[PDB]
Amino acid sequence: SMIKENVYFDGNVKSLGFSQQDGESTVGVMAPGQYTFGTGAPERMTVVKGALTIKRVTDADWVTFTAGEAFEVAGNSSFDLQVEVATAYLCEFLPA
Amino acid sequence: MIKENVYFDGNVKSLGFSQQDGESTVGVMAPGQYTFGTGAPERMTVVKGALTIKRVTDADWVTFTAGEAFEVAGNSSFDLQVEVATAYLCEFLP
Repeated sequence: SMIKENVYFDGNVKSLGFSQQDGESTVGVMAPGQYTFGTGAPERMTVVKGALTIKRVTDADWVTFTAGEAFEVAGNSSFDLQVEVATAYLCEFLPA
Repeated sequence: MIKENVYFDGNVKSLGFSQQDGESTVGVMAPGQYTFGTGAPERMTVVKGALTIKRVTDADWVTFTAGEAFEVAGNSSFDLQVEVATAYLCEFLP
């Protein structure tokens, strides 16, 4: 209700959605593995602990984002992630 | 791999995960006021939002905003006031 749990990829990605006055954000964990996700709205992912190695439509090569780094994903798109250690992240909509 | 825990009638939820340095958690606290106990000392980092806390050593409530971190003594307890839903990272100290 207040905090929405989502489970993806047979339990290898889990997230908690929460709302502030400007709307919803999510914090989640990805277990080691390789995943694909689609986007609706563009979004900003911040690595909280661990690292995400990603390939978006604009990336000629895979790019590793470590803790404290943030990347954006285009709207209505998709991207791949490689996870070598269980990694926590924050996911937000872009400012309007 | 990823252990979900739920507390306080759904007002606190956490996801526990292990790296080579051991276990860490990320979680969310919905607006409200909570008391938590500790075993090992803990380091809590505010990911988004803010936590206003009172530990045994705090004469007054202390507010930590996004990016800021605080430590809680081992084998202790502390109170939190949450005014907006707040995400946090919780780690062991050593």
